[PDB]
Amino acid sequence: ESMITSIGNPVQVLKVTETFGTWIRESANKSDDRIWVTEHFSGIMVKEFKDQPSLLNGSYTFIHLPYYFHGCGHVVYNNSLYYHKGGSNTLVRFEFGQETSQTLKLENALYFDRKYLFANSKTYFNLAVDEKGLWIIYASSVDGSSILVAQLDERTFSVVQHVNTTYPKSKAGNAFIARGILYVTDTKDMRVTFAFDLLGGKQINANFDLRTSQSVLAMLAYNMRDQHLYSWEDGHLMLYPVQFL
Ligand SMILES: *[C@@H]1O[C@H](CO)[C@@H](O)[C@H](O)[C@H]1NC(C)=O
Ligand SMILES: *[C@@H]1O[C@H](CO)[C@@H](O)[C@H](O)[C@H]1NC(C)=O
Ligand SMILES: *[C@@H]1O[C@H](CO)[C@@H](O)[C@H](O)[C@H]1NC(C)=O
Ligand SMILES: [Ca+2]
Ligand SMILES: [Ca+2]
Ligand code: NA
Ligand code: NA
Ligand code: NA
Ligand code: NA
Repeated sequence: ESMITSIGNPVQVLKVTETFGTWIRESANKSDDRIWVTEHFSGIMVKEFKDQPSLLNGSYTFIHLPYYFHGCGHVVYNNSLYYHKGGSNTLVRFEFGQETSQTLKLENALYFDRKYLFANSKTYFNLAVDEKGLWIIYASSVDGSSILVAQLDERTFSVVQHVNTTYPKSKAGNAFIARGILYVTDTKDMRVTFAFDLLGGKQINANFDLRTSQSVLAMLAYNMRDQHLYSWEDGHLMLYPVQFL
């Protein structure tokens, strides 16, 4: 029903020295100013910034996680961080307020040995939230290739539908999900060249430009709160507008 037709010019919010990382805002209807950051491909700490002025000021508080993260594909939904427990096929839900956590295993997902979903960012699992669901993008350990998406029930942190896109990870740079549609970039992370209607179970044509920069892309995520794409590009924290049709 609602497909992206183009991506606007990016805004640079901050530049830092860490080539790879993520920056994340709350996605739910909450009026939350906080920004969460991780750096590098593994660790057990998150930097919490009160708001965007604090981000620009370098003023944060460390959050110690219950399990090490891997990668740059985490997401925040309803005051919980959803992330990949490094070296396992386990995803973690960590509630920021109560500091409790729950775990979910995806048994037929690649998760080690550099058999990545997105090689460009060493991503095994890309967690995402949009208007239509809470999602995990991953790659099949049955065939070593196919991009799969799990639809979760947020109330039980469990999978309710497994979607096989049939698209080979070798052709994917990165991806995001918006209004129920998976969008996958080319291997250079410059254009979106594949899309899939997740709940309808079918591929849909998509071919549109994403960005002109060639800097390495660590993270790419749609936030339904503001309908922007958030990215981390060679240490540059960027936001892009998106145009729907
Ligand atoms: C922003 O950074 C400057 C540089 O040290 C500092 O003086 C100022 O207090 C910071 N703003 C805060 C902490 O709100
Ligand atoms: C969010 O979390 C709160 C507290 O854990 C809970 O009451 C609520 O049902 C959750 N979901 C939404 C959509 O707020
Ligand atoms: C997904 O589809 C591919 C291509 O048809 C197939 O090889 C694979 O077994 C399917 N399921 C999984 C979990 O990969
Ligand atoms: Ca491989
Ligand atoms: Ca190859
Ligand atoms: Na930082
Ligand atoms: Na381009
Ligand atoms: Na690139
Ligand atoms: Na992504």
